[PDB]
Amino acid sequence: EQEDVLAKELEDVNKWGLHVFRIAELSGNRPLTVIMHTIFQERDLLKTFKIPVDTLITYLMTLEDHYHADVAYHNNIHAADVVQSTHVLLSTPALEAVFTDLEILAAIFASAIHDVDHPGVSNQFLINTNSELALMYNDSSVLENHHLAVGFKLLQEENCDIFQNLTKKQRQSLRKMVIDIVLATDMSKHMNLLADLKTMVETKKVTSSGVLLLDNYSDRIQVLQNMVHCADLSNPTKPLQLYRQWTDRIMEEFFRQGDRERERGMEISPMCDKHNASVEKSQVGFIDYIVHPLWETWADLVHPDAQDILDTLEDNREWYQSTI
Amino acid sequence: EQEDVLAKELEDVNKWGLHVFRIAELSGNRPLTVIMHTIFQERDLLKTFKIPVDTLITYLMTLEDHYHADVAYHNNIHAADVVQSTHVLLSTPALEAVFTDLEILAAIFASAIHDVDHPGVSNQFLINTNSELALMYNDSSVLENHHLAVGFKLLQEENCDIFQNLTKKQRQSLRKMVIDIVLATDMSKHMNLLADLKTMVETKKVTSSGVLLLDNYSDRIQVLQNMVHCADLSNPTKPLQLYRQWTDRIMEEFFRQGDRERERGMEISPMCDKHNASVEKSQVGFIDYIVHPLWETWADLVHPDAQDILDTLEDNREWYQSTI
Ligand SMILES: CCOc1cc(/C=C2/C(=O)Oc3cc(O)ccc32)ccc1OC
Ligand SMILES: CCOc1cc(/C=C2\C(=O)Oc3cc(O)ccc32)ccc1OC
Ligand SMILES: [Mg+2]
Ligand SMILES: [Mg+2]
Ligand SMILES: [Zn+2]
Ligand SMILES: [Zn+2]
Repeated sequence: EQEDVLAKELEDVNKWGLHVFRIAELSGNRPLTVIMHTIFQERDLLKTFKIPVDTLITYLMTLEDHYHADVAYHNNIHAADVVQSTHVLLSTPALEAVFTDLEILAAIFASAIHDVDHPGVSNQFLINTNSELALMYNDSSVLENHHLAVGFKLLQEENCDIFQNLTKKQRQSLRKMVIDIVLATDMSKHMNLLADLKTMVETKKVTSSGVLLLDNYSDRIQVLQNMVHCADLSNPTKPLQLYRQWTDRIMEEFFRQGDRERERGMEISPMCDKHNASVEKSQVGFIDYIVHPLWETWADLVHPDAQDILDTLEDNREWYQSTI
Repeated sequence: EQEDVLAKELEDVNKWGLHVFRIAELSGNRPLTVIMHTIFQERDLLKTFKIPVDTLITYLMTLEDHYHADVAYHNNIHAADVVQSTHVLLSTPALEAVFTDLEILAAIFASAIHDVDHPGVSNQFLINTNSELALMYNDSSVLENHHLAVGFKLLQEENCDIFQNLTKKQRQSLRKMVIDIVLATDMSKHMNLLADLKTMVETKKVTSSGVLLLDNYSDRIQVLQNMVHCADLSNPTKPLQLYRQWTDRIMEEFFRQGDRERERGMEISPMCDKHNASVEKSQVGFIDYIVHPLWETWADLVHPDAQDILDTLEDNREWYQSTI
């Protein structure tokens, strides 16, 4: 029974290193729909926010349909992966729960739409090719603004408004939080985001029970920004067999961008030249300069709830280094 | 001939208080085209940037077409007025030889497109009514992002690329400057923009020729941002018979938005209720809390160049107050 094996894999929905590619395979290329549906049922969110299950499934299906099947990395599997990853980091003891049912709905919904309709090329490529997207969004977080616009737009399709029974004030607060979160997935925001995460760790305050003490929205949205950002950058922290599949996919997507750049005689973007790549050195550099500094700071913030995640990252870094 | 009178009126293009409304009538409702053309000729700009005169006229007419002839204030007359005001502010003695031809071109071009395709309603209205515009731009500088997208997009129409002979670095630099400037016209940026301008005035450096010293992009763009912002908020600084017609038009536009709001059961925005608005009191508050703090700070930046403009503003403030 297909549906039995799928049901069994989804029993790991609360675990880092959730088996996501087989869930993709077993669900008929519907990992975003089935993982979101599971997390919503797991979190009682359909009953809390009076979401008709058919409206939930209708939207998730349409949303998943607007992820490109022919994009190697930024597709529905990556969205499902970021959703489930955010789902875990929300339930860390040092934060669980400290985010209301609305900001939890925000981080999850934002994770689900955060790359929707991704064309498989970078903001810089879109800027350099005088794309309609870069023309629309004035070269600023072009992809991320588009992801938001599509993710919200699809709510207006027939029987897709999963927020229909939220109050108008809940809809507004949720909308702002989702926008704030998704716009923060733009990698050009990473350094300022991490600096602000570091500042917060230095002035950190917690319960004796352990729960982190955040008072104002400015700090709570910033933890949710860095959380989804961490989930977006969580591939090198997953078990190696998952990590290596993500590396294959992102390198395939980079390489095809470099193919489009070479056809047009454009400068080939970093890591995008399949005739001049070092996949392994790139992963080590990626970990050393982006992923580990971010996850070391996040681990401090939720100390010690992220130790196993951080441990896996450092094991994977050591392994990739050893392939050089 | 009607063109003899138009040409005579266009001899005032370097003067504060040019009668832009007469020029609007005398030009067959083409104040933006004729004023931009006059200014480009006055500043040597078609020669400096190899702009074909037919390309300039064609783009200007297409750009002017995309201002709404049905909107009382945010129409082509306002665009021409802001162009011409920015043109005058660029020529202030404290700024001679400061800005490059490309920066001057960026500021004037930004002024020309800065409100194109304005629907006559506020950002908050577009947000609150779930407009397609607010959906596209995620509730952030909705109008101002749209003005930019339309203004740049129209350069791609037939024989409309007035920048066709700029170098690649010139267009890239101009595009970024235009974006930075138009985004700064969003009133939600005003307080931070003004706070930055205050700081610049307090720490101001001049050259040995008494001219403002602008060391870097951040300071140069911020002066151009506030300059165009001042031109955008320059109505109360104009001779009273010009100011008063601007007040008639903005109140008309506000009231027509308030009608749309009062229909939908929405809370009518401040100053949009024709059955409960004080035109005179709103002008005094507008000057006291927005326009005068801005123009007094701009006057300090270029002191004493702008004393007559500041004097007129204070006289007009006096006059509106006297009618209460
Ligand atoms: C070596 C890169 O590896 C990955 C990058 C990414 C993503 C990136 C992206 O979208 O934009 C970047 C810009 C950068 O400077 C660095 C990384 C990224 C994901 C998985 C990877 O490996 C599994
Ligand atoms: C009492 C207000 O009077 C005026 C306002 C305005 C302008 C603006 C306004 O009310 O909101 C804005 C938001 C923006 O982003 C840019 C400009 C404006 C112009 C003339 C007036 O009177 C002659
Ligand atoms: Mg993304
Ligand atoms: Mg405007
Ligand atoms: Zn992503
Ligand atoms: Zn304006």
